[PDB]
Amino acid sequence: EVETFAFQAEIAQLMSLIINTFYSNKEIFLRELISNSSDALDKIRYESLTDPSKLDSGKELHINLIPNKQDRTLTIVDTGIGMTKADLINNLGTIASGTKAFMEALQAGADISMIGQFGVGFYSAYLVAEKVTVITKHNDDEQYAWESSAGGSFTVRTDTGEPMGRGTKVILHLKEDQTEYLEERRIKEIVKKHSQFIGYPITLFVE
Ligand SMILES: COc1cc(Cl)c(-c2nc(SCC(=O)N(C)C)nc3[nH]cc(C#N)c23)cc1OC
Repeated sequence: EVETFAFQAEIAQLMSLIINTFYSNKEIFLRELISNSSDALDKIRYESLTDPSKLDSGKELHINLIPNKQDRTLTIVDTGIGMTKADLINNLGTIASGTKAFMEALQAGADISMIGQFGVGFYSAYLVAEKVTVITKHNDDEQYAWESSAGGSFTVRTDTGEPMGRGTKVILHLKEDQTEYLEERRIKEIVKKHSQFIGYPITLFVE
């Protein structure tokens, strides 16, 4: 039922740097996740141009932000292109993106806020999350769950959870000390500051 993979060496090093570097400006993780969702939405919008039945799995292109204070989770959901199983394993840990360029940049005076220039911004989720779960559904495949609490490994399984139409869900199990990012005022503040021109509706769920 569950396959366990080692991250490629430089991805493991990147995650360790993100988890262990003292760096207080953590709110930047949201912008990076929201940009990755916007890109995934662009991709399905593009393909649906030449093949309209690609949206049989849902026409609405949007991003939802779902805080849950009981579970201590912040969930970013899109109806983007999604990923196949092979896409998931290839893009989320078995390959290196500006992974090397980012880590060399940090030693030449870049700072962690610049991670998105390097195409590895997804890993800034580890500034605020002790565990990340990615649930994804591509038109070409079944629904899969990737998961990692860092420490060098991740898992992939077929997802038995709620069948989504198509897209990706990023579930952040936040660290004990990072529950500010479940607060409605805080989330609105961050989206307004960093993601205010994203070209899809961003809906902040209430509790
Ligand atoms: C490890 O780096 C990534 C991780 C993920 Cl999960 C995604 C991603 N891909 C996808 S669909 C595939 C895609 O867009 N590729 C570029 C492969 N949708 C997403 N929605 C939120 C995302 C985030 N973070 C997300 C995209 C990433 O890099 C661009």
